[PDB]
Amino acid sequence: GKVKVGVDGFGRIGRLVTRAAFNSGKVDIVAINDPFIDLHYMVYMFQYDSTHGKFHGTVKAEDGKLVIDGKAITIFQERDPENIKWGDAGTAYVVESTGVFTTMEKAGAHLKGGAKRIVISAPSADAPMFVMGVNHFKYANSLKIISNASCTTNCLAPLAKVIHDHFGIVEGLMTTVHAITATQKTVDSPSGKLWRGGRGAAQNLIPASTGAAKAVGKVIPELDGKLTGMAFRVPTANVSVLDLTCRLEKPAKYDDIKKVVKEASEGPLKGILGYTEDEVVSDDFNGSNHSSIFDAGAGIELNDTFVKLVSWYDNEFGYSERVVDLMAHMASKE
Amino acid sequence: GKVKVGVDGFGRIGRLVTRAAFNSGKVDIVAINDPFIDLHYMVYMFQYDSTHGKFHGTVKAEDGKLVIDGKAITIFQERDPENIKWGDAGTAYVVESTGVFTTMEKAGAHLKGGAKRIVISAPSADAPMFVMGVNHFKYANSLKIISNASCTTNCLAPLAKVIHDHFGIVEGLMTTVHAITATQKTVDSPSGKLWRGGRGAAQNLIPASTGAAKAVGKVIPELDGKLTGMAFRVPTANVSVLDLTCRLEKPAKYDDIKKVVKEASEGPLKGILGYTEDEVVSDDFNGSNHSSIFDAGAGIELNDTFVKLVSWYDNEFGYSERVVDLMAHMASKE
Amino acid sequence: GKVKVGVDGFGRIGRLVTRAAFNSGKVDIVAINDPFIDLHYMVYMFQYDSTHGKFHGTVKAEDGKLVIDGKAITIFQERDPENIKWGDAGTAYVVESTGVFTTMEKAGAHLKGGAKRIVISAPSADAPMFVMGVNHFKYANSLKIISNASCTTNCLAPLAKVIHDHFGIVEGLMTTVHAITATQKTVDSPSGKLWRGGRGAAQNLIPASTGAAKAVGKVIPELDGKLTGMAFRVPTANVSVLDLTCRLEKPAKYDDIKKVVKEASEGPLKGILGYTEDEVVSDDFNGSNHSSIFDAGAGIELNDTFVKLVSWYDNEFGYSERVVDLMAHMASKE
Amino acid sequence: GKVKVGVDGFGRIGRLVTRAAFNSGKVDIVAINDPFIDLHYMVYMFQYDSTHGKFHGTVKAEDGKLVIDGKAITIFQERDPENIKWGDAGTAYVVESTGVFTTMEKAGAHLKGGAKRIVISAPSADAPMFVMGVNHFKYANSLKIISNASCTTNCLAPLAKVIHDHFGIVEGLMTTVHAITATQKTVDSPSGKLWRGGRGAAQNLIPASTGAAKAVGKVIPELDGKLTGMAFRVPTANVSVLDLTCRLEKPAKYDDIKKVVKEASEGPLKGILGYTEDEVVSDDFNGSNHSSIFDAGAGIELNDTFVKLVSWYDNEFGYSERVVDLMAHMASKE
Ligand SMILES: NC(=O)c1ccc[n+]([C@@H]2O[C@H](COP(=O)([O-])OP(=O)(O)OC[C@H]3O[C@@H](n4cnc5c(N)ncnc54)[C@@H](O)[C@@H]3O)[C@@H](O)[C@H]2O)c1
Ligand SMILES: NC(=O)c1ccc[n+]([C@@H]2O[C@H](COP(=O)([O-])OP(=O)(O)OC[C@H]3O[C@@H](n4cnc5c(N)ncnc54)[C@@H](O)[C@@H]3O)[C@@H](O)[C@H]2O)c1
Ligand SMILES: NC(=O)c1ccc[n+]([C@@H]2O[C@H](COP(=O)([O-])OP(=O)(O)OC[C@H]3O[C@@H](n4cnc5c(N)ncnc54)[C@H](O)[C@@H]3O)[C@@H](O)[C@H]2O)c1
Ligand SMILES: NC(=O)c1ccc[n+]([C@@H]2O[C@H](COP(=O)([O-])OP(=O)(O)OC[C@H]3O[C@@H](n4cnc5c(N)ncnc54)[C@H](O)[C@@H]3O)[C@@H](O)[C@H]2O)c1
Repeated sequence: GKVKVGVDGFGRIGRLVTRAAFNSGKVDIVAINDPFIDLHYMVYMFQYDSTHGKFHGTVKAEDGKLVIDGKAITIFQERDPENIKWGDAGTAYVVESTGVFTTMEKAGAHLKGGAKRIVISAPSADAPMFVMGVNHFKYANSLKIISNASCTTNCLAPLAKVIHDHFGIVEGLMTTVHAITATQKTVDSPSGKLWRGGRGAAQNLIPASTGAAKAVGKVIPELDGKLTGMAFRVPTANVSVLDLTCRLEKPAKYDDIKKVVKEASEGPLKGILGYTEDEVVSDDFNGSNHSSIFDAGAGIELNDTFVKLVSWYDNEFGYSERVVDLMAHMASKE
Repeated sequence: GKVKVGVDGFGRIGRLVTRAAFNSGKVDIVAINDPFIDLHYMVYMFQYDSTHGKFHGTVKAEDGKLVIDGKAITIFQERDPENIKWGDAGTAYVVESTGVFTTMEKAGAHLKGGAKRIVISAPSADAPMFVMGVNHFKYANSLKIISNASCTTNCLAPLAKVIHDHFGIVEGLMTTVHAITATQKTVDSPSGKLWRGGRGAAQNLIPASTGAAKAVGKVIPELDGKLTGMAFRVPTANVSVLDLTCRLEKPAKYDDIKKVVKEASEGPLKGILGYTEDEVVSDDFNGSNHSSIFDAGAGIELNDTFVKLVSWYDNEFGYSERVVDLMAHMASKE
Repeated sequence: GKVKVGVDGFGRIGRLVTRAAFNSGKVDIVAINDPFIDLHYMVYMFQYDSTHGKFHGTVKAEDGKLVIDGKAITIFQERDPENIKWGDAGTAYVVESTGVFTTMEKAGAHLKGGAKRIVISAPSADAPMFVMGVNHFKYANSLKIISNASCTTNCLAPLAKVIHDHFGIVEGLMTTVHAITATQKTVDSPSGKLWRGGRGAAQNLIPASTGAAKAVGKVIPELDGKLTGMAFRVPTANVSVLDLTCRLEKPAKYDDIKKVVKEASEGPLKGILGYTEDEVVSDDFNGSNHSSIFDAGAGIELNDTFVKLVSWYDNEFGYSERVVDLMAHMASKE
Repeated sequence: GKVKVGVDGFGRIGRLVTRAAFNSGKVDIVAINDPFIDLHYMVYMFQYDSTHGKFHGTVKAEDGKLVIDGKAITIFQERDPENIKWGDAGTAYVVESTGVFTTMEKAGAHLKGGAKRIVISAPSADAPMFVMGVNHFKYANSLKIISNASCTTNCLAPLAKVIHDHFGIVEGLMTTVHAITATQKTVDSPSGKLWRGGRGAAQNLIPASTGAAKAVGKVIPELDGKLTGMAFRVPTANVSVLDLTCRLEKPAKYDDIKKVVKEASEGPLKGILGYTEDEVVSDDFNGSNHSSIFDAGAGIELNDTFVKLVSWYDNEFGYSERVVDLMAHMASKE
């Protein structure tokens, strides 16, 4: 036990959030809303992930539900959340994956079955948006639902504080070379919405859009017009890195940026960031037990004004860990 | 023009049937039935294949349909063949990619949609089953609907006729080191029927089921119990190889066995079999313009009655080429 | 500490054997013979492997050598082992990777610098050959050097005992779909010796030779003429599986083979084998903390006489763990 | 026949120079200098490329050399150009793949081997450096030896001329999401110079260094400080894309910028640049028959003086094509 959660979308994102909430936070029991994965599937699926290792403990199928390490967890069939329950297990704060659901209307929708406060894994046009890094006093009890900015978007945000607070930034752009997602396809094919030209996998270096800015601004207003993005998603299954290029107000040294985040990561942020003088460590990370991580070295080049800077990801997980990070910030706090 | 065709499932298997029907045969004029793949997609989609290259000549859409090298082709979305026109064009010979649509029951359905005869890109429970390799007088007018053995099942039938009739064969088992399917997934996940793990993609060498057994049986009655098999799906997008092991009646010498197919390959078969003393060409094939292709060398080792032998695929395509080769022969008779 | 080892070829195979000897056995201190990896490189390299995770502990660069978890380890430059020392550290029993070195002449050669008994990672034409599985009383003090059959070859051997001891086997062949090796190349290229047509990586399903038999017979004489092989190495970096097909003396049931190894793995072997009724678990393993592992289910089909059977690998590691397995069998025993 | 050529490093870069020199130019007759790649390999090796397809026409070896479409070609092994003949054939224009052989010092050496002028497939410390894009009157007889900018460095030079001269540009940084190299490794390992991790292949999105800076500088003096960059090597075998970010003098509109290259691309450049409104074609290119190719759409976003822009590669080949295009122009003058 701990807090008091339920989850929507036993899948990738769901599993760590189910996975983590338990071992990192723990924070209380729960329940599982998973139409299209059954009693049993949850045992395997959750437990065995090719990208992070297997589970451990004992994830088993006992009475009406699953016993993840004994702490009695349930599976809820329904497709259409209002539809399911959630009231049973008393699952006051729930997180959702899914795809579709995102927006006050819908996430806001859950509560009919039970819910209280809902945290979502992904942005939304419509609705309160956060992250670990900047969130501060922003989260207000007054608030009923909350989102955790995207992979991209949450890891960007940490760099922002340290760097725009200390050296200016005026006009900055980025790209992220990313790990494959749910949505990237085998062989060839149709797609859908933003195309994401769904014509790869294994085979091509796939250029793509993201709202690095939107997101990054919402989180640090200041920034919030002075930033935008795109990405090329490559075949890597787990982990990704972010490239930031900047033009800045106060003069920098490369030596300088590096130690700003070094001293600054040292104290407030701790949880998201890093600073690995370390030396090209490629892609390791993959649930390193960090959120956004930057390093010195990488593709840095300096000059007064313009500079180039790279931070990183470990999407999937890092991510799922700043969600539970915030599930306790919002539960304590409201 | 040529025969007179229509097609189910503009996709992977679809594009070639269309692609080749045209280049290889032409077999006239046609039409396209594809819910989810709209007017324009068909131009890009068909045109562009990560796997085989891109198309060429031109693939544009003018009035109401697409112009395939001018050959006025059409697009019908229709979700459920019954529902789709089909007399429209006057295409008595349509071929079903699809997935689900197996069996006389539904294949026959289209017929009421419009249709006449239909070839199916994939095996079937109940219903006539053929392949070019073995096909022979088998095919006769009584016939209105038909199928061309599986990717893999069409490939083994060839090796067999040349092997069984010339050498004996008592008990033979198989494995197919296969290329990726439609059904193979990125990350890890739910799945379905026959299971298949929906558990990998780029990471695992996936264990799997196949029906070479029943399949080759039909195709060549005699065989038809003296066989069964399984396969392992690997990251490999296009092309796969087949492993057959046998125990034969009349003794062989690997020199002799490889011999058989050579002199035999030259004569009745040609468009099916191969024979490359050449020297383990890894996996090029991939639109080689071959059905199944064997070679001497490979993983060949001998002893009077025991021997292992190995063939190949060029699946996707090779297949795509025998449909047409089947469409060809089919029309002819009737 | 523990036994008293040194190692030749800090690389893949070397690292687990350096890695394992320490955490599994521990068995004493050591020293490292690595021309073409320096003081420092050993810290990273060893510690960080993309295929198994990172190290832990603290692998650091202190006085004249490396301190792996404090237990004082050294690095020895020289290329030509007679050439190096080995006498320093008193490294009585050493294991070698390398490539080249294999044969009594050469491995036998070491001793000039120091050495006593040498264990090698890989077969040899010339010389005592073992494995964990069959080795028994065979290892005789009388013996100065010993080898641990190949990836392939060591995992085969476990299946052999259980299955030929209990049900006959007369005429049996196999293939193994394997993980990439050191020797498999990026893009295109020359090669060398057995070609292994060194024209792939990522890109093709590469057919190959192995001496499944030779090896398997040396280990269980009996077998030793009645078995041979080939393999197709695929893009998977870590782990591989073995396919065995058999014709047998006593009648089997599939149900039966399975429980023979089940009860038999239960008691003597324990260390190598498994029997996972478990259900397609693809490729997980990857240092599962097992050597050869078989399962029921997989690609099994039955009939009296002929049968098909699949066991597995986790090369790299499993392997490196039956080496230390035997380093203690040969040290205790001689 | 055509010009009159010879070549260093039958490999990757080698085969195309030879491949294309023939198809594209021909530029006559020739000879091959390749220690490790014997008489016959050259037939298979050249002929067969995993990456581009296979060759065609015919690639056989008759008397003393190889018959390239009949065009009597030769094979010289020679380890050290000095050592290799070269007047033999009478090939005053030889082109160096190689690796190490950079610089006037050695390139000049061959000359004593036999030679006259030599083009080098790769940058160089000291020595004339060119590329087609910018090349112009730059090239003049004084010249005996020359180089064609890097895979990546040849690709940016084009974007620049069209961008710098038409729009301003103050400060610009870059990243290249690159395809795999010769130097990229399978498993993990030693490595070398510039480091590069020799740490991955199929598993990691590798951080890396490049000299677009110096490189594009030379090629277009003006630029030549207002640039520098780094790249990330990914599993992707052939083709890569380039990311350039700039701050310009005269304001742009993304509509306007993309505009420039269009009207400009049509006219002076043609064989270098591109312009595909077309729509993120992921990575097909791969022997598209293009040098560097840009497009509108991609990861394009605008603001008066700040803008990010993106080009492409077709490295391997595209390159292979400008050598010849360079060999072409080179011979001409002299
Ligand atoms: N996956 C990544 O790499 C990454 C990184 C950061 C953020 N994200 C975000 O996290 C979200 C979760 O996606 P994922 O990749 O973890 O999922 P996934 O595809 O692996 O599994 C999601 C499953 O949940 C089910 N789902 C949700 N509610 C359902 C209902 N009632 N009926 C039917 N289906 C329902 C599924 O749709 C789906 O099969 C994404 O939409 C995105 O917003 C992804
Ligand atoms: N790697 C696998 O997948 C697998 C599985 C089972 C068995 N094996 C066996 O294990 C052996 C070890 O190869 P690996 O893949 O672990 O190595 P690796 O390529 O990763 O590293 C080996 C390094 O050791 C050095 N080496 C050995 N002695 C040296 C000396 N004095 N001078 C120069 N170089 C020397 C290297 O040559 C080489 O760079 C193989 O040859 C094979 O017999 C491999
Ligand atoms: N994929 C391979 O590598 C491979 C190789 C050889 C043979 N095959 C064979 O090809 C068949 C499938 O072709 P594919 O793999 O290219 O599939 P695909 O996904 O590329 O195309 C088929 C798709 O078309 C659509 N469809 C068409 N008409 C429809 C309608 N009226 N109603 C509903 N859905 C409709 C669906 O999206 C369906 O999934 C397999 O069953 C098998 O027999 C596959
Ligand atoms: N590999 C890519 O994807 C790529 C793309 C674009 C440009 N490049 C350029 O191509 C160059 C290298 O060509 P490659 O990548 O095809 O290499 P490669 O390995 O395929 O071929 C070069 C090899 O030829 C041999 N060689 C030739 N003559 C020799 C002699 N006399 N003495 C000693 N060794 C000799 C060596 O084995 C050498 O490593 C790079 O330096 C770079 O400038 C590479």
